[PDB]
Amino acid sequence: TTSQWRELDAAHHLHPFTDTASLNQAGARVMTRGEGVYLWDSEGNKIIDGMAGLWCVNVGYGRKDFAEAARRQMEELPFYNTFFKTTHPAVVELSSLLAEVTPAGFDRVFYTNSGSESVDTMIRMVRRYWDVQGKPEKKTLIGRWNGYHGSTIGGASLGGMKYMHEQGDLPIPGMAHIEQPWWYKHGKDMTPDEFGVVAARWLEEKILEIGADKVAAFVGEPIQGAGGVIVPPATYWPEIERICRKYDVLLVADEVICGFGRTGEWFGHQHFGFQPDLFTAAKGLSSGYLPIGAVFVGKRVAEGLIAGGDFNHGFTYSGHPVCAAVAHANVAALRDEGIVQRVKDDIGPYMQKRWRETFSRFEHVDDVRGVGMVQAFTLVKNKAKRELFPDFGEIGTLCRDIFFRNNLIMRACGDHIVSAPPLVMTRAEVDEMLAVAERCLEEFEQTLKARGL
Amino acid sequence: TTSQWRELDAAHHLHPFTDTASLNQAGARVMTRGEGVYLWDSEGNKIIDGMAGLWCVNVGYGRKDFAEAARRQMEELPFYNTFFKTTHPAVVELSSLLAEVTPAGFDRVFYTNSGSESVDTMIRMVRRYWDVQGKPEKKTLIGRWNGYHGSTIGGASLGGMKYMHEQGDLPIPGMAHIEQPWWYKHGKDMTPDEFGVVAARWLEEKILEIGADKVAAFVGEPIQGAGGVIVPPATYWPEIERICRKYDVLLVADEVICGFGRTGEWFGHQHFGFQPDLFTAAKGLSSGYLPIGAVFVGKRVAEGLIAGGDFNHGFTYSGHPVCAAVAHANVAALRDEGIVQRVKDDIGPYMQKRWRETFSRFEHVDDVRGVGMVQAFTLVKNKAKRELFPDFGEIGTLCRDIFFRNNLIMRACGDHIVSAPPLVMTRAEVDEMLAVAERCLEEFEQTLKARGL
Ligand SMILES: Cc1ncc(COP(=O)(O)O)c(CN)c1O
Ligand SMILES: Cc1ncc(COP(=O)(O)O)c(CN)c1O
Repeated sequence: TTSQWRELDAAHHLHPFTDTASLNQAGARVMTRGEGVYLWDSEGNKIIDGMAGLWCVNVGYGRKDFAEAARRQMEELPFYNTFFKTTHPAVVELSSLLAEVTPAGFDRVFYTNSGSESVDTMIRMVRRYWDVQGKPEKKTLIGRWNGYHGSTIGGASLGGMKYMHEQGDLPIPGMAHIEQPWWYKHGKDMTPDEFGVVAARWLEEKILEIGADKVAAFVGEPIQGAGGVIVPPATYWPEIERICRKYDVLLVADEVICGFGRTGEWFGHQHFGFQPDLFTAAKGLSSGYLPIGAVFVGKRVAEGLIAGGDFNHGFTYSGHPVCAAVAHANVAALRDEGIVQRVKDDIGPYMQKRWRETFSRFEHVDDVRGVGMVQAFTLVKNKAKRELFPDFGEIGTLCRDIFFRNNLIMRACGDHIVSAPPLVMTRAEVDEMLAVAERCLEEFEQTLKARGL
Repeated sequence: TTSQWRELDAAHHLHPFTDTASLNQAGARVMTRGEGVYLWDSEGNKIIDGMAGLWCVNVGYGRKDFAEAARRQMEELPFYNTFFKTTHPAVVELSSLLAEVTPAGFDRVFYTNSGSESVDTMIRMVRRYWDVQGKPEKKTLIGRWNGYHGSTIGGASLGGMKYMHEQGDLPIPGMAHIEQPWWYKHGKDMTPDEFGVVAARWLEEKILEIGADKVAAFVGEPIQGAGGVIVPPATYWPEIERICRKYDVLLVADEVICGFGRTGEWFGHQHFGFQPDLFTAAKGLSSGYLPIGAVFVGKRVAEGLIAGGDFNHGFTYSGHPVCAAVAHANVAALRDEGIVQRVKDDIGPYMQKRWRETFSRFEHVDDVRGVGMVQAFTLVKNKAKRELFPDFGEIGTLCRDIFFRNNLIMRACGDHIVSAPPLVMTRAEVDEMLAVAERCLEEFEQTLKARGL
């Protein structure tokens, strides 16, 4: 029963990013089944999954073909390691397919179990690369305040969430942070395009404050996900790239979210028009059907790692055959069923138009934004004056609770509301989701006013 | 073909703990199928897997029931996150079953994708614990030289492999290391039991040097795996535990290898008779059939973490439903099919007797050792003098290459040779494996002499 599952969960399970005592007193929501864009819970609610699991179930729920690929691989060879001068066909075939869907010059992939492990891999690869170049001082990686790069000690350090830094005595050494390109807060009297150049040049100013000979890499999500779908101006990434090339700093895209079609390009960096030296992946790589991540290593960094002999790094389940077989089915479906192309040409433009049509009218909604199948808005105290609520996050929590009670999953990141539904969502699904979201915002506005805004 | 698979692997795949240029020149061995204790490669060789994948395929290859459990869960609900005050039946049922097979006082489990992530989780938990206790200086974790705790930045820093420290600028702060309890090298004129007390007192020396008020935890593998199946004396772990309790230091077992039956007990700390405050797991948790790890949190540390409110840590695939369903089937089989009990009562004692009967006679083999279904020996230049070969690892590589050419997988850790076969191996299989190993060592002794070493 719901009761028994909640009691066992409270007794035995510690959840990610959770206040355990609060969750155990409230009761966990038990999700039992998924099909297309929908979920069911243990109380029989049918739920619109406007978050695709956690930005990751890109082909939607219910792929029986993926379950068959897993079953077949698991019966033949459930596991073999890639440590003993050994490989297996599933990881070879996935590596070959991944070279076809990635840009030219990304031939070589290193596998992990998660986006967090891909980020730690990338940190060790970047530092190893500069050692092989004979630059042992070039070790600092620069991230952003409100960037998210996972939950390993490495990834939490590179990320810019102070609430994670405060648990574990982070960041570790050789990590620095610049402000995020959040125009609504930091744009002063500028247009987004003017601001994009200013926000990019924060990187150059930080490189010069530290010393360029000490800086290994700049790492960024093309769009900041957990930070609230912070979509940088069009001028931002070309300027970041120019600054990285000027100082001989590696450029790293964290594609764990934007990867595998979320923007309508295969990768977020293709949408924003920059060319990273390496990029990190997970999530959409297998649509979340099994845990797998990757680091895609460009030609320059690959040659440096190869010139360095032993790379003393990796995970038991790196290249796991069952995970590789499911990822292969998933990437083959994204390409061969035209799912990525449909985001670029059809459902992305429709979602973006309908999202702006739906939210733009609300008194306490501003900065309506998105690309492809990631979109967001911010809850604001005064739209005219672009004033935010104090205690950023309290009002976002009120709004997300209304969504959840109405069987719609959209997440609050502070007072940002975000959505990243399965890429296969139909136009009709998009309209159904926006109709429920619109009713939830009307209730939100009524509640604000009733309670004294 | 073998040729086509090797060419694609060389072009596209970066392997864990590998010299890529050397592997791509040699050609990777392509493993295609597994059954019981055996593997087949792309050239049709049948191979005895004396390493159970990578110390992890505890129930052996060919569990069609596990593939069915994976298929069924993947069709129903392939993924849902445990972040949104959400849970799902598979992770609840696994959490309940794990409380039944773990010692009393380990009710609460935190899920990861890997042993490395479990170690990073444990480091952030132990630091968070001491913050909640109001001891914010108590942050240093102590490990051992030649200890292995994974390949995240955190796990590589806590581990004691200098060849990992040198790639990534590790260890991170708040990490210290003591010498390993390796009697053959460090025991001088002591008995093993005398040496166990001296080697444990190295921990006391390190605590007093740092200051107990700055030390959060001591972390150790019950038996050092990747370091070469370093089996400590019987006096070691009781003395470690006495020292940790004296100085108010948490005691952490890394059970990633010893866990899930490898010693004949469910966990290595039960064999060696110490009670850790937390322990890390992966590998045998799912017999490697899908990626999953865990941190088992004892009552005292669990209460501290719960009293701390939000724990700002976790992974997208934490508690992954498909991985949890397979882990559940695996743990149920270990208990209900009597597999762990059989290691303790039957196959463990048989292996340990036959291992000692097989190797003890060879002129350049010494320190023949093991417990349950993990066993090892050291290749030595002169047994009388306990003189090791120079360039520790070169002679182990020669010996491992003979095994691999004879379709037997045993791993070299420097000049240690180690074995950890599936726990379901039959007595007959054990004799088959030992007969091949014996012939390989005869060849090894002939090759040593032929080459003047
Ligand atoms: C941009 C980014 N990078 C890294 C990670 C970490 O991935 P994982 O949770 O699979 O460890 C995430 C997870 N949301 C992410 O969004
Ligand atoms: C004791 C120990 N701890 C942690 C790890 C890391 O586990 P993983 O490779 O699954 O990240 C290993 C891996 N062999 C290990 O042997």
